[PDB]
Amino acid sequence: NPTYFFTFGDSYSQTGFSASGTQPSASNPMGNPDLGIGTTTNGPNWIGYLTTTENASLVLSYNLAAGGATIDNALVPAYPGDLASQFRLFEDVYADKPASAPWSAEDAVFGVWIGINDIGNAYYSTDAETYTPKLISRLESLVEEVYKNGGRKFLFLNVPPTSRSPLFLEQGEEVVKQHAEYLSVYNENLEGMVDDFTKKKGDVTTVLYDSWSFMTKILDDPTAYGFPDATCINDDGTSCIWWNNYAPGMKYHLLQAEDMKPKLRKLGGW
Repeated sequence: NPTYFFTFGDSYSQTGFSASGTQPSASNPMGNPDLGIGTTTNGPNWIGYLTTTENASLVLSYNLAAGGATIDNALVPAYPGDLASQFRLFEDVYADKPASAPWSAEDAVFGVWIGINDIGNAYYSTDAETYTPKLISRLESLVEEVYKNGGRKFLFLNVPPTSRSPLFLEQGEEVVKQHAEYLSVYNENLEGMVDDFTKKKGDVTTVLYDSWSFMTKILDDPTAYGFPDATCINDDGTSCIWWNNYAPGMKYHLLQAEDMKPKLRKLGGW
């Protein structure tokens, strides 16, 4: 009795899963590639950990996240594999509940972690109060596609403090500040949308995971989590918070997955 975990997002979530590669099964929950390959962490990322380490029951991972993704290239563009295109791949391959992935409302969880790149590309050129509602509205319309397919259990991660990634720190404290203020407005509107959606539908189970506060705790007191500082980069994924200048390593991702577990109990696989 598996949980079908369909995930959507950007480089913080990518694993290199192909819809034509080996598909998930009880013996191989990630499908492809091997657990620990294809990430920006030097090992498993939060999805790998949630599926194989923090799981309370069988979780099958269909990870449609793509590197550098924004929500919709008609708003803030970046790469072909925007969130809209990930939802289109879902519609093309999995939405009709094929025998390979015979999901139902009671056992499918749809996880979305998006916004890092929308904010990173638009924080200095747009007005957060009027522009982030347009991004959030497009996210909501994509979620509504999955709802119309019969999805009822949803996990949303808010945007973590990428303002404090080396990539932004090196741009100056006033740039960190401008980015952070924009991001805070985005995350507030994300919470408002998830709350409104949950109340309006009435038959969904939703989790909004506050990755921002969790990562911020670690950035504020890194040595309490086994990190020497909050700024170093190391591609071993464990010596520093940061695997490269913009994405955190596998140690961070495991700490986050462990923090997430209790909050995901209501979703069915944890």
